[PDB]
Amino acid sequence: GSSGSSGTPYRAMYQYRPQNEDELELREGDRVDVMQQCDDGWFVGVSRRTQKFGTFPGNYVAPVSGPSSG
Repeated sequence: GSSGSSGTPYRAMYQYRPQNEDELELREGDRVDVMQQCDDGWFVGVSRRTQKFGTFPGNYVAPVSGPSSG
């Protein structure tokens, strides 16, 4: 009995190597669930492999959703 988490679908263009639990690991061709967008550009969401939450370099992932309206 609680609200759910709504995020945007993404894809890890390349594999990432997080040197801290805080950072979320990524794999070339992996689905990512972005939640918030960092000013600099980074993204903060959850992975689809380890179901973990953290921060990763958006430069490695990309918006698979496609052409959306905002």
